[PDB]
Amino acid sequence: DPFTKTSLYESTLKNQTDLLKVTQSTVEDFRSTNQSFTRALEKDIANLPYQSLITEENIINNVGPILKYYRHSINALNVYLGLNNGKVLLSQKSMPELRDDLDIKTKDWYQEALKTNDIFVTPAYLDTVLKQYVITYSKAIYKDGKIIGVLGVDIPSEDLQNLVAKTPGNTFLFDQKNKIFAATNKELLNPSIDHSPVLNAYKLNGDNNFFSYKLNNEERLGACTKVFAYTACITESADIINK
Ligand SMILES: CCC[C@@H](C)[C@H](N)C(=O)O
Ligand SMILES: [Cl-]
Ligand SMILES: [Cl-]
Ligand code: NA
Ligand code: NA
Repeated sequence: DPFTKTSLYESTLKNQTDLLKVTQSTVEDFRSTNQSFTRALEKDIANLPYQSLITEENIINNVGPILKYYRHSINALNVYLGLNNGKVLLSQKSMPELRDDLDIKTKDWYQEALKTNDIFVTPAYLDTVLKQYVITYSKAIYKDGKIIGVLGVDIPSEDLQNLVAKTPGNTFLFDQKNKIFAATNKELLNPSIDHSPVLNAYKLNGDNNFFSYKLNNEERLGACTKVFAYTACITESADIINK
């Protein structure tokens, strides 16, 4: 009876929408926690007197400890300050030392921090030295208008993937390239799975707009929404409305 099917459809829409929100929140809160951390670090570095910031030895001795304590406080992989001479002061998981081999002026985290007055957030990428996938938060630090260097903080992208996977619902994230990035059902991360149906249904319907689509000639229901450069989706079987 249409009345019954409408009731089930309105219920499941609300539910699935709510769960999609949870996944959206997860991504937002991950980012903002890392941003706040980075901002606080910026502030403590810029607070130092110039004298502590204007020689490399002073950077080592005065900024290094700050990098280290901050790194430990959140269990970041790397926390670092890149200088215009190409050297980096690096605090890494497993005192901080100056490194001259990290080709920083070719790195987006460095370049892009100098082109915005905000924190820059990279797509996930393979960390040069630790060979883990990371998301980097970078920020050009200025003390009274004078550039000191570019701060970077590397957080394992697995941390976000794990958070998303724990969420209720069959929710998942695509990265900026529409490749699968995280999922509650680990099987979805098969790079051979085609997601065209879901992605085409999202493109037709827009953010947070519930839709029908087919899998193996069965009916499924879902929704997606943009969250920063990610696309977050939920889908379920339409058996809840049909049977
Ligand atoms: C070993 C620190 C690497 C940092 C500077 C950064 N993750 C990069 O790959 O450029
Ligand atoms: Cl993020
Ligand atoms: Cl952002
Ligand atoms: Na958080
Ligand atoms: Na991305």
